[PDB]
Amino acid sequence: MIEIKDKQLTGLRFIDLFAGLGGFRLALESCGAECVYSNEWDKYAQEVYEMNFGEKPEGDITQVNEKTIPDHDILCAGFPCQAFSISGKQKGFEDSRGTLFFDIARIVREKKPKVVFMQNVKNFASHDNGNTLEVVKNTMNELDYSFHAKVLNALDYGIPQKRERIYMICFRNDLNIQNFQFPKPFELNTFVKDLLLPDSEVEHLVIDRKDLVMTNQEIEQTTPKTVRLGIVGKGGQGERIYSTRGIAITLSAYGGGIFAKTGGYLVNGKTRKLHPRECARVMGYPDSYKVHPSTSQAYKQFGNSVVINVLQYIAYNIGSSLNFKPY
DNA sequence: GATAGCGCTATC
DNA sequence: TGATAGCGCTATC
Ligand SMILES: Nc1ncnc2c1ncn2[C@@H]1O[C@H](CSCC[C@H](N)C(=O)O)[C@@H](O)[C@H]1O
Repeated sequence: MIEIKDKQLTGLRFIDLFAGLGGFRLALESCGAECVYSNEWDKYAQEVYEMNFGEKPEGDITQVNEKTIPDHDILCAGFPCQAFSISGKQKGFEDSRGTLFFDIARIVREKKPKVVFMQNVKNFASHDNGNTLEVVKNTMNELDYSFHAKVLNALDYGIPQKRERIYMICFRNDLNIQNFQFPKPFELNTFVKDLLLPDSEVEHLVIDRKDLVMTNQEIEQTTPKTVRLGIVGKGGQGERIYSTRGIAITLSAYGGGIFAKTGGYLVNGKTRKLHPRECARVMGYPDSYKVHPSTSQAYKQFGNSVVINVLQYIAYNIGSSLNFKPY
């Protein structure tokens, strides 16, 4: 994550829904905001959240009374994506894990925060011909908020990961917020290699399969993209090896394959999957963040989390706009 | 719970 | 296309 001298969000309170690892909390708190409520129903996510914020989030949101939620100025929510990801069945709102957005909508109608900050995967924008993103837009417009939606790629904001995500920013209409903008991309000066751990600490992640077929020459120079060097098995998800010299592929929560959830990488002549800590780095988490003791649970948590750095630039810009009020 | 083979969709 | 990539799916122990 990035350092922030000017706390655009000082004095503002926020709710952390679908909290997971608390990526949103890290982002807003770095901007001066104050978390007043958090919600995450996964037992393991809860322990990590606690292991890092002292509190345990509240359970199943679909059964929490909105009227119970503390007053807040900014609602944060990176809701479920299984029902919309390019990697899933795309059942959308027909999938039980796909209606969570309306739970948010219910919270907003009740608490009417000054801003609504949401996040989800890229395929969300075009899912079902774009009708899902429209329901969200209208639903928010109908709640009387503006709808700023855009897809950003992490690799464009200082993080070496080809993770493309859609960010939806909504300001309550009564506030004439009209200068909001998404962060301008900037050249990438960091790559996978720069965030790796010493060999001695990842020796155990090294894999060596007879079906390892190297199909491409390691690259000399650093590029701001993913470069496939080889493959294992049929080359399906988690069986593709990339160059640490380029940027990392999109971490996942339920992914399988020998290099499950992180993908394979070529380091000093060896093929291995990323270490939980490296995933953290790949996601923008500060090394001072304590990861869950279960490596599998830890990869899953980072897998469906968010890139702190990106969140920061958006949060800082959210503050900027909210703060511009000339006479 | 942890592990890992997969198989289809979206993109240009 | 044809090649690449995806906060995924789910069977098995
Ligand atoms: N009914 C429900 N109540 C609370 N959390 C729920 C939920 N259904 C799904 N979730 C949670 O939705 C989260 C989506 S992933 C969001 C990750 C988060 N922004 C981060 O930075 O870590 C998951 O952690 C999942 O456990």
